Amino acid sequence: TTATMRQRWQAVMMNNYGTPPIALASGDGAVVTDVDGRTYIDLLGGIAVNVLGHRHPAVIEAVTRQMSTLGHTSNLYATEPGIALAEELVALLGADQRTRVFFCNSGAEANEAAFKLSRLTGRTKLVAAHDAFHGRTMGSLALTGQPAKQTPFAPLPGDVTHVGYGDVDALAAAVDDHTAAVFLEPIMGESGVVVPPAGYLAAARDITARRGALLVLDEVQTGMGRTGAFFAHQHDGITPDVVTLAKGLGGGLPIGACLAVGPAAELLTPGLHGSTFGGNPVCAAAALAVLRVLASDGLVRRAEVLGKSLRHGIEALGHPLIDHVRGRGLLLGIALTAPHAKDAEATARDAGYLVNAAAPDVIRLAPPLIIAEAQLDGFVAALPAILDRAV
Amino acid sequence: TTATMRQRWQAVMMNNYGTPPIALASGDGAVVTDVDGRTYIDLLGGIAVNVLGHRHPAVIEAVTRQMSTLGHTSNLYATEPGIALAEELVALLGADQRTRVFFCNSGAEANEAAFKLSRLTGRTKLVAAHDAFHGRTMGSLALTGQPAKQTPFAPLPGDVTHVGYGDVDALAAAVDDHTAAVFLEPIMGESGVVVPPAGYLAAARDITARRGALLVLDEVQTGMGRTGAFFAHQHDGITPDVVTLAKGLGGGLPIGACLAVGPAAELLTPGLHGSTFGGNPVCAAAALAVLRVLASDGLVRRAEVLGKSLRHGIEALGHPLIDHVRGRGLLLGIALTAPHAKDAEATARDAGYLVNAAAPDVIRLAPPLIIAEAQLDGFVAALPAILDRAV
Ligand SMILES: O=C(O)c1cc2ccccc2cc1O
Ligand SMILES: O=C(O)c1cc2ccccc2cc1O
Repeated sequence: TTATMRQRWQAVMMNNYGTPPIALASGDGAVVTDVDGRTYIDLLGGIAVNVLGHRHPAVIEAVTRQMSTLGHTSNLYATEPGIALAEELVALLGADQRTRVFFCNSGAEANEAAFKLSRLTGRTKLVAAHDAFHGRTMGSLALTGQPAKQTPFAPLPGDVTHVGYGDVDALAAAVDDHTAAVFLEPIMGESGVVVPPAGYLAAARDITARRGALLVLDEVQTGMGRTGAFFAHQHDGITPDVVTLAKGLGGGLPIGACLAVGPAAELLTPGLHGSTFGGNPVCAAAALAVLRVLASDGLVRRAEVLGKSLRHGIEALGHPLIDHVRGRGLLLGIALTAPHAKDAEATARDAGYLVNAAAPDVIRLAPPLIIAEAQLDGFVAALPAILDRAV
Repeated sequence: TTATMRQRWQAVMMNNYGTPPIALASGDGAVVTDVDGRTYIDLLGGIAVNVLGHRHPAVIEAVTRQMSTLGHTSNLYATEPGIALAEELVALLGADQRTRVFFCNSGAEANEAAFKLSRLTGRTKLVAAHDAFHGRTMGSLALTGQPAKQTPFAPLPGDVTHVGYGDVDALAAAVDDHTAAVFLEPIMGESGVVVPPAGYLAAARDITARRGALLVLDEVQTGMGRTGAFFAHQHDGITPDVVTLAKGLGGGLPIGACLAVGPAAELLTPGLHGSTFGGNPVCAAAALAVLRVLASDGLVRRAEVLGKSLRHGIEALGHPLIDHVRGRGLLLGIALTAPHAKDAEATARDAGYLVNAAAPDVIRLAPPLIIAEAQLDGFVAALPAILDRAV
């Protein structure tokens, strides 16, 4: 039962997450079932990870085949899946200069790799945005712009300056010839699906290039085609110096990547970085399968179409609790006129939908890219009652 | 072909590992096969990760079963495998106070969690050993005692003091009432399987206890039953405040853990730490299978028995290049009288064996716990010619 599972959790787990309110038993596609038999339509994807939902046959096949061929070896040895995955990610980025890949296990680790890259420029100053999220390890936590998550762990590694997200003048003023790198999410996810103004990413690219700073785009949450281009920054026609990926990269299997373009790709020399599990054949095979399905089923273009319709349906409700809808593709935020997002998360759960109160007044959606339009339509139809009950 | 695979590696991978000398295509048990069809007996286990070797049926079964049931959910939801794994790990530690578990993806992340735990004591000073290896992310790299690997990324998170490993009075002098934590490997793996003097870990436990500092034992490489006890520190009759695990924990699947005992288990409160993939059902299911097999097949005792026989066999060779063999169970270092370990790595490869030159004069072995006695016997018999060819 849910009570029994929660009691077991509380007896053994550290309390860094609190106690989960529901205990899940099974999942298939975009539908999960708790241990008491209740079903839920998953509009959150385990926080943007389950790009292909649960039990996707291509991921299952890839993992099973690879485990029956060759498992972990470490990077003392070259293995096919990681090399092929690196080739595919480089092709997807489409940079004009040579691009090189480092594999790791998580978004924090990918940003730690980028942090270490920035040190090799000879500069130690870094710029990120207030309310940005880049991970929880000591280096990535310094880049994260969330004082609540940071101050108990001070001092953090330096020297980071945080500026208002989307503020071109503030960014131009903070970046100078001592700035190693600027880290930006193309849409701030954890903060509440905060989309920057038109032209902001292009300004960031110009500012950084002019001052010799690396532009690092954290695509851990916005990548994997979620916004209707493989990398969200591709909507703005820029090429950053470094891109980080994780979350949906392995369709559920733990894997992250740091891609570096041009001179930044040559900064790491032998012995200067590594990760034991990085690039392992099983997780790389899963990620290769995810890329294959995204391509074969046209899921990147589909995410744009479904997200546009979803945004319009929510806006068409005219519900007084909804201030506006924001995001792109299948990363969407419902900004509320009053801080009832946590209550709306609960009432959505009662109605069988998994959503996220990303901020007191923002409901975040990040559904599997395989979600059916009917499931999105059903959520839109359920939303007025969900919101009425929240207040 | 090896040349084509290595050329593909060099075209796309960052150069932080150099270029691997061989490309592996398949593995089964303790035997791996390269792309040219050559077989090698794996005495390194992918750097102590493949505790059950490749294609172990219990791991394959657990992973395939869980993938066909429920994949990643995130820790917004309670799920069975992670809870059960935490329960099993707490039982194996056998501490007398309540122990709590945090899951992550890697050894670096496990030590980052411990690093952040130590911040919550109210102190910022940390002590580790010269030549210790604790990971490559910014926080874990500050603990790692390798200036050549740390200097390029300075400044690192503070305030860390390094002391000579095994030196009781040096540790006592460095630990004071401002020390948050001492980090120690029970045997220094990366440095060359450096075993501390008898009583040293117990002295570290006493020194930290008297000064109010946490004792953090990094069992990422020494754990998983490799030394003949589940945790290597259990040979010494102490209970640390924090234990970190990774590498072999998932039999190859990426997973790490931070266990904290007593008051240290309560430091992390809701929202203060997390990892998206941490505790996911698939990797936790693999780890549970590893624990089941270690117990059912008596592999922890087997590691002690085979380790003793292996050490005795190598020493019985009376080879002039071998100074001594050190370590415990199936973590062994062959310490040489001259710096030919790197050459011996290549000549061992020529003879069909994968070993590691951990230091210029130390060959490290960490074979799967399922390795055949005859596979070890063949290595010992081949070792004289391997060393003669190396010189
Ligand atoms: O994790 C590491 O730091 C690492 C470094 C290497 C350095 C040279 C070759 C292989 C390596 C494999 C690793 O996992
Ligand atoms: O990685 C995190 O920081 C994280 C924090 C949580 C905090 C509360 C509940 C669930 C959470 C899940 C996460 O992955």
